[PDB]
Amino acid sequence: MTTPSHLSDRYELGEILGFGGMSEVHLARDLRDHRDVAVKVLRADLARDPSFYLRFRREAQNAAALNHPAIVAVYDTGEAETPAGPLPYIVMEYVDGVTLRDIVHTEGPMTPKRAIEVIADACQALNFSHQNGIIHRDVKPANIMISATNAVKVMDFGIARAQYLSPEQARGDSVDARSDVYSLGCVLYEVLTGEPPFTGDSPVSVAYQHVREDPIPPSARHEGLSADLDAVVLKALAKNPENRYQTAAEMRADLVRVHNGEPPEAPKVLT
Ligand SMILES: Nc1ncnc2c1ncn2[C@@H]1O[C@H](COP(=O)(O)OP(=O)(O)OP(O)(O)=S)[C@@H](O)[C@H]1O
Repeated sequence: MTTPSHLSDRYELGEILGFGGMSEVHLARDLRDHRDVAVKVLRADLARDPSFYLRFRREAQNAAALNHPAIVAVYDTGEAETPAGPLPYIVMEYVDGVTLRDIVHTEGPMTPKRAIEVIADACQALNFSHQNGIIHRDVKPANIMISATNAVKVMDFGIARAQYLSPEQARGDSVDARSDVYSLGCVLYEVLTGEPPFTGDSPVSVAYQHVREDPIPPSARHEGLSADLDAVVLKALAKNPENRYQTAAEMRADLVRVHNGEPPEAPKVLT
């Protein structure tokens, strides 16, 4: 079962780049604009499943389109008619790079300074989104890439539908910029320690832990991590949104302090 060689007459597919729970991403040439793009398409094997067809249209295809250097731009969406059936797709900015999920998997924890740099840049992407009224809602290692020229790129903003969810998302409360802060804190935790804050035999077990259980401070999970870093990470991961960083920009400012070896403003954490 293949994905067609073309999507409309416009997009000529090249190499496969990646795949996920519901889609496959291909490098493509836009023949109209002479541009290499990434085309995300419903996976060829799941393509006959109505439940996935629906998810793809309602979720993947609804990624918000934002113009920022740290955000993967969304160019186009559509549906190709395939001998098998209608095949939905979304066209976006091509990133020659690797997701943070892959980096952690293949290389282990990032050095602390590199981790701070990467997450500080993610904060800029989130600030821009928030300033433009969009909550990301699904910040996770899989939604952040680093390019071959070391630029951070954040993707797949503003979609509806456990390792990275905020307590409020677990509870069905209001989700806001502070929920994105929390979830980015989880990512930061994971790139520093090599492990996410909470692991469980199920998503309900992980959700429970987000609501109810204190994360182990990063310096307890892994060597070379300071108490200043514990302080920043543990603030982003506060259960009560009022005790977290209130904005992505407030979080970034403490990251930049720690990068420059200045004390963060986050409450001290002792171990
Ligand atoms: N902008 C893009 N440029 C290059 N590669 C990309 C791009 N977007 C996605 N990829 C690659 O394609 C893979 C799959 O994309 P995802 O968005 O994770 O798939 P998905 O099935 O829509 O996601 P979920 O959240 O698993 S359902 C990623 O891990 C990347 O390797």
